[PDB]
Order: sequence, then structure tokens, then C-alpha cells
Amino acid sequence: GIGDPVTCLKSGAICHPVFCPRRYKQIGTCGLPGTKCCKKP
Amino acid sequence: GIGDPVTCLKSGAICHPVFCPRRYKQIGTCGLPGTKCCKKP
Repeated sequence: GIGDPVTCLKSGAICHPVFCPRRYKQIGTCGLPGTKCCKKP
Repeated sequence: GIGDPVTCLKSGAICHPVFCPRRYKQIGTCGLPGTKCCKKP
């Protein structure tokens, strides 16, 4: 339920501009429309 | 340069802690300590 890039990154997760890479889990957005907060498999 | 997550993602890059993964090159930072702005060339 992440909604902003700082919360995403501080957790060790990664911000992608449109979609999470293969095997990554979508956990929220990184604020900017379309962006995704993605965590390791 | 690029030094915050929104500018990074607006450029179509990713924000990745610690390093830029395979195929990605560093084009800046995302402001938080060790965060890398990364994009495939």
C-alpha cells in the first residue's frame, strides 16, 4: 500500500516507472502516476 | 543532475538502492542515501 517513493526506497524496495520486473512483487506506487513500488522475489 | 526520485522516474528510469542491476546504467541518484537512478542505455 506504498504511495510514495521515499517510503518505497527506505524499505529496500525499488521504484519502476510503469511495471514491476519479472518475479518482483507490486507493493504500491512511487507517487508519480503509473509508477510502481516493487519488492524482491 | 538527477537527485530525487520523482525526477528520476519522470525520465523513465528506476530508483534502485545500492546499485544498478544488469543492463542498467547509473544516470543519477534518487536523493536518499545510496539510492541510484538507473536506466538502460
